[PDB]
Amino acid sequence: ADKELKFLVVDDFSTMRRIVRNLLKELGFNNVEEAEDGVDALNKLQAGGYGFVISDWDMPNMDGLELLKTIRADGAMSALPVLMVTARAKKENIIAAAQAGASGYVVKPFTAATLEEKLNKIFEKLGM
Ligand code: BEF
Ligand SMILES: [Mn+2]
Repeated sequence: ADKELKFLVVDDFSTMRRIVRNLLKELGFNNVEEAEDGVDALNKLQAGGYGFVISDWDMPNMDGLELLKTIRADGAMSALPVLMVTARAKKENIIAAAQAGASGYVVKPFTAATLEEKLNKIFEKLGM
């Protein structure tokens, strides 16, 4: 049943969505959907059933910081985990995402090992 947790993987670079979804599959999570920007992601989220978001930052139409802030401000999903996975590596970028409620932060390019470590840190708090 834990492995039924529903992920939304958001990035305008489809190669990154593949990498993240495939790591999830190796960890036993197959209930995974994708979105290419924050608008498409928010539309999927508002439809219900999600339990974890993994999101890029720079994307057209709505970026990942805007998405994160929207999620955190929406009482229907305000505690949804949101893992930032972004090429933006400056301390001030990390601080901004953190202050906005990010559950974790991974810099691209990444190893699957790093990504797993960050996911586990959050799972640990989900009691998984
Ligand atoms: F475009 Be992302 F923030 F790497
Ligand atoms: Mn991007």
